[PDB]
Amino acid sequence: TQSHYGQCGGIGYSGPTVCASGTTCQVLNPYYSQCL
Ligand SMILES: *O[C@H]1O[C@H](CO)[C@@H](O)[C@H](O)[C@@H]1O
Ligand SMILES: *O[C@H]1O[C@H](CO)[C@@H](O)[C@H](O)[C@@H]1O
Repeated sequence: TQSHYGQCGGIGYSGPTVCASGTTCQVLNPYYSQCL
């Protein structure tokens, strides 16, 4: 999983695709998505 405020889904993204065990993968823009 990702950390808090980290990335979980973007066009230029390769890190953890799931958000922190206390954070949620909420999409931002069609090129960026982060963990809250
Ligand atoms: O995925 C989330 O939890 C993991 C541990 O269970 C961490 O490795 C990760 O970075 C996230 O916080
Ligand atoms: O979650 C923490 O680690 C991530 C990298 O795996 C970062 O993107 C994030 O901002 C935190 O530093």
